[PDB]
Amino acid sequence: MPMQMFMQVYDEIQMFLLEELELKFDMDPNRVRYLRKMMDTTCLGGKYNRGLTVIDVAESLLSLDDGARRKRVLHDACVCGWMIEFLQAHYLVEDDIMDNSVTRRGKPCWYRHPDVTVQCAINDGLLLKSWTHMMAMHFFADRPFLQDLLCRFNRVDYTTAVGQLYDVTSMFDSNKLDPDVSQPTTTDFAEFTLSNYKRIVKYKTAYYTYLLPLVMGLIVSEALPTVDMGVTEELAMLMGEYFQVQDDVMDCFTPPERLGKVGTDIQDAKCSWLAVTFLAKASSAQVAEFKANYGSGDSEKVATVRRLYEEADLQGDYVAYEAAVAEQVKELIEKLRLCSPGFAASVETLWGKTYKRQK
Amino acid sequence: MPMQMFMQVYDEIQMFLLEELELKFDMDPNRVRYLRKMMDTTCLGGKYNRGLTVIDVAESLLSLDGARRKRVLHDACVCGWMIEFLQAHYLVEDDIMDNSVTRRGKPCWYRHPDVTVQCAINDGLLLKSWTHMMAMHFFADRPFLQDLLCRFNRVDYTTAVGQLYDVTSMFDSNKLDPDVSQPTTTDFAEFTLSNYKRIVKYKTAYYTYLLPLVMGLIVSEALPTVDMGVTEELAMLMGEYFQVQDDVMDCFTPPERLGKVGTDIQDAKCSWLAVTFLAKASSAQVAEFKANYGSGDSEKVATVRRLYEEADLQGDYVAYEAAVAEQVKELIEKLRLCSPGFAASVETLWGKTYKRQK
Ligand SMILES: CCCCOc1ccc[n+](CC(P(=O)(O)O)P(=O)(O)O)c1
Ligand SMILES: CCCCOc1ccc[n+](CC(P(=O)(O)O)P(=O)(O)O)c1
Ligand SMILES: [Mg+2]
Ligand SMILES: [Mg+2]
Ligand SMILES: [Mg+2]
Ligand SMILES: [Mg+2]
Ligand SMILES: [Mg+2]
Ligand SMILES: [Mg+2]
Repeated sequence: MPMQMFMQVYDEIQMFLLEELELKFDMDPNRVRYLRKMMDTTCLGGKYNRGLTVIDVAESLLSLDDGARRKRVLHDACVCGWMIEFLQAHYLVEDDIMDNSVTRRGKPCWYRHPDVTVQCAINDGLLLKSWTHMMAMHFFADRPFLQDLLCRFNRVDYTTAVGQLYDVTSMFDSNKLDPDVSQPTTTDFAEFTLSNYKRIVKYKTAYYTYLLPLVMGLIVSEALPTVDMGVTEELAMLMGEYFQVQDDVMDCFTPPERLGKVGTDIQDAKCSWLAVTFLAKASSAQVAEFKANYGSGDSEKVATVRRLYEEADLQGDYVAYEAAVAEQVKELIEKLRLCSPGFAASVETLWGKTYKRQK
Repeated sequence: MPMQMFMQVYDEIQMFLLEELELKFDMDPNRVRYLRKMMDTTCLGGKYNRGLTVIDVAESLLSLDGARRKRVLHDACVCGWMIEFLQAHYLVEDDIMDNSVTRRGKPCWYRHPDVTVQCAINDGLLLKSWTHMMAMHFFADRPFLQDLLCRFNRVDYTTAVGQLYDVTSMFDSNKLDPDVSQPTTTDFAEFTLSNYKRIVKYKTAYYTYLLPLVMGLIVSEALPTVDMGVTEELAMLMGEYFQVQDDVMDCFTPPERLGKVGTDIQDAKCSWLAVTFLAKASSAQVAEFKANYGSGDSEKVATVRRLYEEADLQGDYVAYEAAVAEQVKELIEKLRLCSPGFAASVETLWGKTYKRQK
């Protein structure tokens, strides 16, 4: 049922976008055809956690009628859902390029498709982002909440690109960060700290993945101030950090077939949860062998890093991590429940889709 | 004068953005420094015609206290920087898409020794996001914010649509299929003036000509006073001519004057020169073009250039330029009737465009 509606609104949105292109942007059938495939490939095939969370929060805050309100709020919630899913699609298109990934959701990355050049793919990503603004303006033209909705969406979007900068520069000595001078990947790994890890993940993931679906659900249902926002943000940040930790762990240990995408973290010398957690507790010997093997495409070097992780009991650390998180989450959810029972339930439901995801 | 204050608002915007990053986004001094340099390198060193136009339109319209003049002109500077940052964003990504080497006498952003191509794509995105951040900050309390951001975003989308038209213009559109690789076009049957005019209207005309005019009008609280049909006609015309000029210069202007290395021939681009040549060429000439276009090879590039010079493209260009100046004049007069001050600012814009040696 939630999926049923969400996919009707996908049709509505696509229809509005591609037709507008044909009618007002002189677009030929072939390019409308290209863009329809692009849109389907890039936006569809995920679990839609972000999109569906907007619907669920809206519905939960509805009680605060001929049903006309319900029709309206839930349809606005579906559109906001797609705004975040299209924002996500944009990020993944560009991120697969930045990360030199090969596949995504069991398909080749968009930029890796035979008839998609890297240059078009960059622009297709840009198109994805612009469609978020185009759909909002079409559907929310007459809504009092439009300006606030767009202000917040835009803030989070900026936040996410700021986090991406943290991610993409995390393997380079920041003191030597300088446009005019080339610099290799870090050799001492001095900045692969848990502190620098939490900052990357808070900004690149937590805001758009957890805070924004919640905020949008609250905006469309006109209930944003009914909620302790300090507690709501604590929750989003924590759940968002945990989600990315899971993403990192899965990159290394989850078989590609379940994962859908091949893991690039070790080869990209990424500042992952695994690397920072290993380096903090490792012996000098272990640090040496890590440094000898990280950040190379070589297959046995990557298999050494995996053994080192297993030998250092990182799966054990993860279990302990997960348990600390779940306890914090539970405590914050009850704090929410006191004056926002409906919302706390939608947050519980979001947690259900996150906690111990086999994904 | 307009230049001095425009640069004063730049420092104000820069200080707001970088300070916000340190205070609210947990940014370290090292990355702030990288971002300051990025912002300077990508946003400064051009002519600022887009930005300066907003100020000039704003000033031309403040009749049709003195704190209002200070506020309207400050608002016009911020809008100017919005379009300049939007442009910076475009040029960062465009240089990557186009495989360009220099821009404004320096390496393109993504060619800087300490800029990875991956970071460059993202820096481009930061550039776009800064347009929104600056508007939200300076115009928070301004009744025109929603309308401003709506038109801004629409022009932004229009431009990315034109970029698609540009980047897919050398591929047979009948065989556009994500699942199947295709080489560049070999018959060039889609290199038409028609197809050319569409690329150019969308990729350049809207953000380069219409957006600065619109923004100047918005901050002047004077948008409904002008004929928008006529204003758009001018913008599209002025915008097409500007791009034609950009195309010609790519091929015939010494890099030193331009600041950049021409990639149009190499990238098999649907340039004004290409479509204009192909439309008038003999079959023998078309053949020579076909064997020489879209290749990095030095001598093939210089074959294409000679083919252009021999086909009197420079006469075609003079004639087109004349026809444009003719259509432009008439539209400005029509605009001058009900909107005298706006027409003047449009005429000043045309002055910065007509026969530019840029
Ligand atoms: C312009 C902002 C782009 C933000 O991109 C992101 C943010 C968060 C997550 N991802 C995709 C992740 P994925 O590639 O799916 O493993 P990762 O590259 O972070 O591991 C991409
Ligand atoms: C996402 C939209 C990107 C638009 O990029 C553009 C649009 C218009 C002009 N330019 C730069 C031009 P330039 O590279 O300066 O000669 P060109 O690449 O069109 O020849 C770049
Ligand atoms: Mg990735
Ligand atoms: Mg990434
Ligand atoms: Mg990952
Ligand atoms: Mg270019
Ligand atoms: Mg280009
Ligand atoms: Mg050019």
